[PDB]
Amino acid sequence: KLPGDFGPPRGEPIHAVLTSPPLVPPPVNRTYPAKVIVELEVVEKEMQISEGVSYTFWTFGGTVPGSFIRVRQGDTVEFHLKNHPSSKMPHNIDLHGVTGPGGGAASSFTAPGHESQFTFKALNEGIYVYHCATAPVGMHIANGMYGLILVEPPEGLPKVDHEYYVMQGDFYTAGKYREKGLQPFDMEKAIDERPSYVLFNGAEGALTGDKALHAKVGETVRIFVGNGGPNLVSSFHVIGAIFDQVRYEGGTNVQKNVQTTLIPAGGAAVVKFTARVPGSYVLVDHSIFRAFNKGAMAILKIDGAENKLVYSGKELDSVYLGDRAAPNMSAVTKATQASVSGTLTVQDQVQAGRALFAGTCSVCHQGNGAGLPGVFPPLAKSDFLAADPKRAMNIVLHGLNGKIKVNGQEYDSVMPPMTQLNDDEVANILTYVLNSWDNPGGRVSAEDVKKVRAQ
Amino acid sequence: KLPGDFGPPRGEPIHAVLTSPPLVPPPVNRTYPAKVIVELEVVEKEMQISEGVSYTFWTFGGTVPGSFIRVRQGDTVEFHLKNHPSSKMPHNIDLHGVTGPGGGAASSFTAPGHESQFTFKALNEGIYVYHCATAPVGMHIANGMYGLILVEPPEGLPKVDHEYYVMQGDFYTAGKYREKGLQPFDMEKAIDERPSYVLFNGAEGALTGDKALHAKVGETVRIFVGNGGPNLVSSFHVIGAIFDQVRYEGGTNVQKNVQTTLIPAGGAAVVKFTARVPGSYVLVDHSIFRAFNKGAMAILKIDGAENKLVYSGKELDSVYLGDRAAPNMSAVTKATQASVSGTLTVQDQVQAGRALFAGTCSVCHQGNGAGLPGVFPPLAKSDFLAADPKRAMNIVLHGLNGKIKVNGQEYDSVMPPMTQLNDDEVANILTYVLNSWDNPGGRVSAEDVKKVRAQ
Amino acid sequence: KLPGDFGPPRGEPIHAVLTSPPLVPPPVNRTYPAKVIVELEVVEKEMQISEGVSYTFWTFGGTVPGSFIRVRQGDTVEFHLKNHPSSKMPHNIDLHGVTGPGGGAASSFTAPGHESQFTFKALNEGIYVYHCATAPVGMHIANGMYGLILVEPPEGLPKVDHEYYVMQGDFYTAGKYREKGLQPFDMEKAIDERPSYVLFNGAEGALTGDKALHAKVGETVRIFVGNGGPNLVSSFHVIGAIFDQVRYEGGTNVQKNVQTTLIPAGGAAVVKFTARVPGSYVLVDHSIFRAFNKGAMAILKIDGAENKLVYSGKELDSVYLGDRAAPNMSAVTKATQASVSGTLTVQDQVQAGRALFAGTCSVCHQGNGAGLPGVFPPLAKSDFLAADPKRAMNIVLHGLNGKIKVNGQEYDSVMPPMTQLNDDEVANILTYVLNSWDNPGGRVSAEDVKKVRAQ
Ligand code: HEC
Ligand code: HEC
Ligand code: HEC
Ligand SMILES: [Cu+2]
Ligand SMILES: [Cu+2]
Ligand SMILES: [Cu+2]
Ligand SMILES: [Cu+2]
Ligand SMILES: [Cu+2]
Ligand SMILES: [Cu+2]
Repeated sequence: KLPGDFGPPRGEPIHAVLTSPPLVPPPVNRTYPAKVIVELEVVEKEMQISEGVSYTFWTFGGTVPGSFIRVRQGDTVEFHLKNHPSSKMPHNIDLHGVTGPGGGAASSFTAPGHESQFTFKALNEGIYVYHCATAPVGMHIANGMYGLILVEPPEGLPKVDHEYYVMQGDFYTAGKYREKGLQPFDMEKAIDERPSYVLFNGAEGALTGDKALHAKVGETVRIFVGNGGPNLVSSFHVIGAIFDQVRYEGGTNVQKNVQTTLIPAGGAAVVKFTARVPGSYVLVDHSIFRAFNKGAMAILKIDGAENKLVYSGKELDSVYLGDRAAPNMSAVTKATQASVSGTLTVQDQVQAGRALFAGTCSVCHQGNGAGLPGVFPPLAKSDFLAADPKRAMNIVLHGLNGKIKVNGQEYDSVMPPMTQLNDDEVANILTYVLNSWDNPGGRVSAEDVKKVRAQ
Repeated sequence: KLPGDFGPPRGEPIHAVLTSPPLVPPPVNRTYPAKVIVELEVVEKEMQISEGVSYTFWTFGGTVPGSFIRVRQGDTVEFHLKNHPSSKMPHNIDLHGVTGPGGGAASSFTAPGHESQFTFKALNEGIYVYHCATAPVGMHIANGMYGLILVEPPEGLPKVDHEYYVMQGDFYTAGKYREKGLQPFDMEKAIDERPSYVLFNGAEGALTGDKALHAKVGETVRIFVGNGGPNLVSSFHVIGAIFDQVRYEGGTNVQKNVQTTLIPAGGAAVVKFTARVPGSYVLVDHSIFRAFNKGAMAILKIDGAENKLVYSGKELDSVYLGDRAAPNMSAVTKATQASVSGTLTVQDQVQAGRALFAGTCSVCHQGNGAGLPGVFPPLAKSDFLAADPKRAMNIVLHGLNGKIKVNGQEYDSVMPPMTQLNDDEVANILTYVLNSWDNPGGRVSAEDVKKVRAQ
Repeated sequence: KLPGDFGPPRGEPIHAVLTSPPLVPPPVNRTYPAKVIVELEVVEKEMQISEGVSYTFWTFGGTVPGSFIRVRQGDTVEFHLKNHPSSKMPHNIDLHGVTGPGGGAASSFTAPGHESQFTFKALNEGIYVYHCATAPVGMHIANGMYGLILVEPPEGLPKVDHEYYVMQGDFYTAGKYREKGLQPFDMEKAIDERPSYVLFNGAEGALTGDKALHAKVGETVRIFVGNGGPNLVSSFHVIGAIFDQVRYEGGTNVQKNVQTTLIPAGGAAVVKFTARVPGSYVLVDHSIFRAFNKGAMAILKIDGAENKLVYSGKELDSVYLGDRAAPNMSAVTKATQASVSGTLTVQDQVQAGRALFAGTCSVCHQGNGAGLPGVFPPLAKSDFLAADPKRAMNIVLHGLNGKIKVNGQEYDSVMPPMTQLNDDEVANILTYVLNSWDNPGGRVSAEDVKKVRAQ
């Protein structure tokens, strides 16, 4: 008498409601086992992985992660996979939580333009990763082919104010982080488990600024958190808060009151958060260079009244979140498109630089370029800058140390090199600086920086 | 009054029954503390890490992982380590679960041709890794020097139908994955934690195809799962099933109903599985490139009657498991030996290619080379191939995209590059294709591919 | 009615007692919520990361990890951060366990020579990592900016005989492991998560030999264990013992009786150990190349009476712990300083080599250089060595195999290459060998080895 033994399906078959991230379908709200028909379509498509950076994703339902599936333990699921005729590759599916070889893989093999089906009973309650299972499996997963299926316990999950859907992935581009253009998959980097981006929901900034998740003080938030991998294990953490509960897959064990929790590659967890004070709460992989150098940050923004007895501090700003504190970086997308078309203006560069200056430069030189006299020199009306604007390229790329004088004040400090900035980025930041705070104007081009880097 | 306080040893000393993977000794089936004499011998020996790839392993008892040791909490263990006189290195042992400095290491130091002993009381119930503890410790572990010791609780573990022994390891060869010949240990790759192979039980295919583990529908299977490392943490997972229970070392905590669980480097767990429906269940490290590009897959094959109410799908096939869906790849071993002896025939190559074509090429071009008209072009009687057979080398190594015509049908798709295939592999796959499905015949050599790669 | 609801602060404000690793402040020993004033100062400073290897650390309170903070759940904490005027960078703080955006980060932003404050209520009991939150966050963390804050439950933790403070970190130097001199931060290695050192408490040997932690047989030891990262997840393990209990952050779950446990990047745990038999117990990251090739080993030394019924073996020695079995390696620091000043004598080299020979060479050739006739050849009065002393450089760097004769005995074995040793190390070890056991004398210089490596 297997687990999930709740009887044959009753009533009429139900068409599963699938939702796109970061949203989840309604709770099933039923007390009997059903036949649930799931229809999921694979689409291969270019999308923006970062501003001005395109990638050819392979997707379940048009999104990364793929559509969220929600059924009840004991349901019989008739699973239809369609492969869009525009696809170049064959695809299939392995759903964790399926009891059967391959989790569906052999019977769901689907060539472009075709459809397949298989039927399984959902014996196991829990939150589960599903992903493509087509050789080379790692390429298909790295291209975005993963999502979550929730198999509810028979009584349903406890009611909460909000449910969200967040899934980490590691991505492997031929180009470096934030190198612009259409970036191919990089098999070498993937085999070595050296990702160029580590992301929530398939893109840089997918869940930051104006795309943050929302709740209010006093409300409960449940997040279904997946780790599609392919390779990385997430040190999954919420900055400035705690999880009331963390439950992995369909495990009997529930951990309560933790802030940092390890999600295996291919793993999934349900976490619960209670909003206590207003502000922005950051979901990160706390393997910190992923969070702050490769894109692995998401925001849950809580609105409501401050409570100074609990926290007197200010909201998250660019000192910590860097260039993602702002609503968006659309100016970088505009500038990159303008360079492609050969139509790049000084103002395109100024606006792109403005977005990129936040955190990256403002932490020391300030948002207004004033610096701090004798500690951090000014960029606003800087004589040192105006004397030799082109030297700024070497300063950004290779740093500056030693005694210098700026606006009649001596400095003897260290600006670290910032060699990871791409040529266009250095060009744009510097064009912004040159055209702000009554500086001389002019501009630096991507090709100017390339030549200096090449020295 | 220390834990495991069950009295002085009683009766006569017992000689421990040690077993080679994937098998385990009988349950001790006793109710009193004994003196248990363990005799374990270190042997350094070349073995096949993959087809036609040899490696000089250092082993406890002739195998990787080493012999399984099984005692009862409260036993006094008199541990004898012998180092075979053919050994070049000194060796010793640290058993997790030992209470004492080094877990035995200082007193078990054993030069080639010598023997050592130390005595310890097994105070701690649990499943524990043991490994060599001889500087450079990481080299000794990376060479295969690890195994499991089970310290039973006093009542014994619950009875199950089968017990098996599976242990993950990361391996570091100078050559790339599947590069043939005797491969040295690569210290650089090891320090960087960049393994070339990630394996269960010391070899590719050690537990796949005809070497799978077995059980029947309705039966319980306990697996003692170790992670010898040296470096990697396993996202340990069973495809298409769930673990009833996962228990780490001798921990009081037992997790129930999970599919994916993180095993630390040097860690060990006891997992329980109940067979529900027939087919092949894959144990993997779900850091996916390990599982599908570096060897980290093992099979538990369940025989019995299908249950279409639980799973209507087909058994695991080469679309998912690739070239390990088949019983074995002995043809690759034969072809590699033939190249060594200068006796390599066309048929040796054809049979080696046949083994390697499964998954790697058949996912798109099909097992019969028919492809799918207008979506994947045919390899069977392909005019495009016959027009310029040597171009096939560039197609496999560097991919093909753009408009082409094959057997009177237009294609406009993408075949990704497969540059990770070694020269012999490309040669053999192509010789198989050229000599199948009424294609022109002939052959490609490893040296032909080398020259094209070198372009 | 939030967690930690124990009332407004009562009594007078308390000035927090902060302690430097590996020590912890006294238990708060109180039954009422207080206002606790914390004053923590950031200092940037060069320290020795290894013998003769300097690094510019950025520190909370002058140490890595930073000062330990100890408060009670329900306390109101008024947190003052001062940035020393000698600092070149701005700094701030995110304390895990804070309920509020950034964990303090925006309001604690502090330029060199300035001070900031924010107030928070400690609602969440547990052990928590705190770290700098200043862009580039990963650089600041990698430079040493992390520590632990304990928020006690209201009843206090159970009494133990000793409390200690241990925190892992991964470090990224431009130079290789044990390459001497002032080593810059290496951003490339950090982004790739390829550390050169992995350390407890900010240095090689910080907690080994004469800097070990101590307890006696029968005593309980609690260790507050942090993982500052920035990037690595620790397979945290105690060699030759077991943890009675492991509790992560403020989690409700407590695991009992485990030896190996995974600590997320940014995570923290409280572990408990009961001393049973005397000797040295090694805390390691069991991703083994970290422990034995990158510095990740710490010692808890237990004094008291042997108990041969539990463990008959000898204390940890250089076969396992290598060059850290000894009290210290101060001779290496002396020799490195002498080379800097151009004052390096033969004896400076001999004493430095002596320290480095332990484990690295003695495992095979023995502490007395006698070797083992016919198995490992002698270094003591070695004719083979004396015939061509300079050949020894190639033997250490590239290994030796094949038939050789030494002191009238034939050998046919393998000495692996040791290419990871730095030029000064090879020079010093060889100068030690040449000047010991009635060998001919003379010396090898760092520049001699460089030239041979360069071949
Ligand atoms: C703190 C860590 C800094 C960050 C981040 C950035 N800069 Fe910087 N900068 C900093 C210091 C301490 C100095 C003086 C170095 C010395 O030798 O004492 C500088 C210097 C400059 C200059 C030249 C001086 C001037 O015109 O004020 C320029 C043009 C400059 N810095 C620009 C710049 C930009 C564009 C940055 C972001 C990309 C940036 N700096 C980051 C400290 C810090
Ligand atoms: C799908 C992902 C494929 C896999 C895996 C392999 N091949 Fe392929 N191949 C595929 C496509 C879509 C195409 C057409 C590309 C285009 O420009 O439209 C091809 C082409 C070939 C050819 C040439 C055409 C022909 O003779 O049919 C050859 C000889 C070929 N492919 C061989 C080949 C081999 C040996 C493979 C395994 C090693 C292999 N292909 C993998 C799709 C896919
Ligand atoms: C065991 C793993 C060894 C370690 C660690 C080191 N040495 Fe070694 N050494 C070893 C062997 C088996 C041999 C003989 C190799 C053969 O071809 O049979 C050697 C040889 C030498 C020699 C030359 C012979 C002699 O003078 O005895 C020298 C000078 C030597 N080894 C030095 C040396 C040093 C300095 C080491 C530490 C840095 C060292 N060896 C490590 C085995 C092993
Ligand atoms: Cu796919
Ligand atoms: Cu999976
Ligand atoms: Cu060994
Ligand atoms: Cu160990
Ligand atoms: Cu800082
Ligand atoms: Cu943090």
